[PDB]
Amino acid sequence: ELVRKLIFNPQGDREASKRKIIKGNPTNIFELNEIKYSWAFDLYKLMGFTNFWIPEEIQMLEDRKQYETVLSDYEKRAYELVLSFLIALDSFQVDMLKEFGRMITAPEVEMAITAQEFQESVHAYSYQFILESVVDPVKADEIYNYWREDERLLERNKVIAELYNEFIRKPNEENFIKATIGNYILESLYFYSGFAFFYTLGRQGKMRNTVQQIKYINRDELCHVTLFRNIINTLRKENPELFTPEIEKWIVEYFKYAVNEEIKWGQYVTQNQILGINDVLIERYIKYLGNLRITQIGFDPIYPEVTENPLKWIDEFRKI
Amino acid sequence: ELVRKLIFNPQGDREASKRKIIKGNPTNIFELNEIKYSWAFDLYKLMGFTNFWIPEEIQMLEDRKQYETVLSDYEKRAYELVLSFLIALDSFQVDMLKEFGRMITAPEVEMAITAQEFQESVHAYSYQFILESVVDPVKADEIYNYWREDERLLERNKVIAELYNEFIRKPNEENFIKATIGNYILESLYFYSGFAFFYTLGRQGKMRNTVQQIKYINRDELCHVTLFRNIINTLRKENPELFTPEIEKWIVEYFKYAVNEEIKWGQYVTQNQILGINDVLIERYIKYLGNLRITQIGFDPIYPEVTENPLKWIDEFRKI
Ligand SMILES: [Fe+3]
Ligand SMILES: [Fe+3]
Repeated sequence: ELVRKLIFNPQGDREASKRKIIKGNPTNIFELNEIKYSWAFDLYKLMGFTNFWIPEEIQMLEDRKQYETVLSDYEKRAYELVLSFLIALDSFQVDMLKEFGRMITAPEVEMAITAQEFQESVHAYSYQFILESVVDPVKADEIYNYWREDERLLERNKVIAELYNEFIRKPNEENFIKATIGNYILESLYFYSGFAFFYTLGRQGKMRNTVQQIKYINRDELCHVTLFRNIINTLRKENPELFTPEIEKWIVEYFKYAVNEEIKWGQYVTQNQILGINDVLIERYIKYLGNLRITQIGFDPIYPEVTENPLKWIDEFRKI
Repeated sequence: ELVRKLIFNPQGDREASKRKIIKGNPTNIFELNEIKYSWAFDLYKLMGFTNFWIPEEIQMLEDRKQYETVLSDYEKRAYELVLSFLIALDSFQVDMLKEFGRMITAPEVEMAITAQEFQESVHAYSYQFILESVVDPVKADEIYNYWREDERLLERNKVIAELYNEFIRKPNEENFIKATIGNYILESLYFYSGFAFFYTLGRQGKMRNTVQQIKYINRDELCHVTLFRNIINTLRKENPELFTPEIEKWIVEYFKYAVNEEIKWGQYVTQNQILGINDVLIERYIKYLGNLRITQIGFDPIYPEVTENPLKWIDEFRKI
């Protein structure tokens, strides 16, 4: 079991050089005059100060009209499904990041995760503002609760939980790597059917207010992916005993599964009824994301057939 | 034992009205369209958006000079002791607030605590910036590590930990109320010898840069005290079985002890060698704070002899 560190360890190492992501021997004073993990402190500053944003300073005068009239029945169904799921995801994230933060022994990394946890809270605030602004009170509740109706949404949610619940029940080193990899996958993939969709509506001038909110959320998710990419790669070097062949295998499995499921969710939401998104065009996106993120944490591409981002336009569109 | 909630509960209550601070039955989706605890959501917005601040946007060109020359040997000793302790406190806070947040079943309250945890991270950043700006690299390390030299500081730290460690080891309902009350006390009292001191130097135009940083930190601590005052009072109404006479007694004890110790720390730091602070004038401050905060959580004044703030000038000086 990963023994959760005492609030203060007077027998703790003074040398910042002796810090470890996990299983270190810190004082648990945030001795930030010496930083071992420069990327953790930089990412704290970027998430906490540089990229700071206020969801209510984004004006939402247009979208309530476009929803009521201009949007098709299929476009409203998607909007509902995507926002319901992203509300689920960010909710799981604010809660699970408290688990990671309390197990990590490097103060600069703990700081980066506190900043991440806060950004996840701002997202929860952004979605509440989107629904308060765009739709009516009953519809807003319905969207928050759309897992209660839709089995493909409910199962999406129970699945993401299960992997996080393994670590909470059995807080061992194996279930920590799993939970960490799951966090990276959730941040890597599970936002991007949703992001691609909203950026599609925005390409033809639909829900450009919601899309503004999304650009800010998506800027945050890149930093989060960047934070956990560094954490996984640093855990490789510092704890190679934990990356057994059984784990190295399991990582490739879940990543392939996750790419598969995100694609299908992308298809169940759109269904070729959205002017810009094809059931095929979803694949080449999620497949390119999978390769990008799994190779970035030191693996072989899991879909070598794909070696090009189909939606390259996004990278310029998403920008602020 | 307070069973830490699963990541997702499909058997969770839909009705925001059924939420509890602890031992509720939530879905753990942040259903923020309905808010039971209006004060929690307001405080989130105030801490997260309204009161947002960047420590590095405060200029620190003056204090490095005033430290090197203008400051007495006693004034430098105090500066060192106070900052070392506040670094300890805010470090304990970022870590312990992850414990509270993961045990609380009301999403709006969990949100407020995430915002609090983030503000605690910004304080850790502020102190690192103060020491990077004001003093030299060896002195900066020495101040971070001044518990290693000074037994009155080391014991101050081990004591605050012990009460938080009780709950982490034995996460039962009794040790939760204790930890919660300890958090309120730490936020109520333990900052204010430090704040009074810095605001004293600032009254005679000493370390006005450090004092700017402190005003922002102190604005945050008022919201934190306000957040946990509401949490304790809501816990009284919702869980009166937990406020046994044994607990109601223990609360009055620790609060009197805490007022006593903060006063002494105030005296060990200053020692009547600081132009504005008397060993007596410390008492009437901490005694007035004690009464203010313990009555605000529904108790009888613990020092009826005192019924006036000696340093009323602070309330206008601390303002931004
Ligand atoms: Fe995220
Ligand atoms: Fe605080």
